[PDB]
Amino acid sequence: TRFHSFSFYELKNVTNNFDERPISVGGNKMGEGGFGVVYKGYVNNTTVAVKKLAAMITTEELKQQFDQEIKVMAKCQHENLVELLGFSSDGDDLCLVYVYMPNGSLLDRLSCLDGTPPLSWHMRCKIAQGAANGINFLHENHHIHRDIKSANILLDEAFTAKISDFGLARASQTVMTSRIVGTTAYMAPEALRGEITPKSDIYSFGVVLLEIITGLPAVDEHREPQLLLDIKEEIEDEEKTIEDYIDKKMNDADSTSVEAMYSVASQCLHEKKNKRPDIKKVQQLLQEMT
Ligand SMILES: CC(C)Nc1cc(Nc2ncc(C#N)cn2)ncc1C(=O)NC[C@@H](F)C(C)(C)O
Repeated sequence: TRFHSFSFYELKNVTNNFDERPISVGGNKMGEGGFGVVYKGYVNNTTVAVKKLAAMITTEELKQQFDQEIKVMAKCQHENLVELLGFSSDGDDLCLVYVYMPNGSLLDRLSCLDGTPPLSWHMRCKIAQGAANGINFLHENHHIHRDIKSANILLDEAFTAKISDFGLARASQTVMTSRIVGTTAYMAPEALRGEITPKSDIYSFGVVLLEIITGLPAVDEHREPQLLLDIKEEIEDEEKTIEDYIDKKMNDADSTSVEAMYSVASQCLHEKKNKRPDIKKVQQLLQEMT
């Protein structure tokens, strides 16, 4: 509940003065998003993940997300969610300290970033389950994630799914905003129009399920089709099948359970929010799959 307050200068030292070069070329950079850069850190015998908030066009605004990340982190602690260890305010330089995830993000593991071997269909089902449980806990606690994507599903040594990035998270199937925030490749139709509903989180999870099946990122500029959702259309319009897209980097994948995960994904991806299943139903269908 109550978080440790680190001083900016402690964090600078622990991250080799926020060395922005990738860990692959001897830097501290593990990844980046639109609102910040994540660094590897070594605080008091603990390897940590330091997210330093930054405009990658946002104002501050940034501080609103900082207060929101801590507020949700204080109330939401669970087996399938990341754990915040601390924070740093000092001027415009805002940092959040997390538990270091040895298997990084689902997005990076599906693309085998840095020579990691491809994920077994067995681990993929475990991840899908864990990721769904984390969303259930957030919803049961009247919270909408708003940024469900494979980059925001982190993995430990045992490949346990851990939902991250709560900077956009909101306490709660029809609320309204103005100013649309999130990742468009994953965003539900209603979400792109201002609607704040837990049903949007489910849609996004369907996009994640297709990435899990195919090993393909939601959007790829140098791919035909660019969008993974266009391949969902091709399946539903008999122009192609799910087998034509099952990740070729698997051997333990059986069309039986693969078609089952696709069935769940298809329901998650219903155009009309009320036709989509709730998180508890998604959980049921995934536990039924194995
Ligand atoms: C950056 C990402 C691609 N990557 C990570 C995120 C992370 N923790 C973290 N926790 C919570 C939040 C938030 N909000 C962000 N980051 N811990 C480790 C990583 C990471 O990259 N670990 C290294 C492994 F991916 C590997 C050794 C295979 O490179």
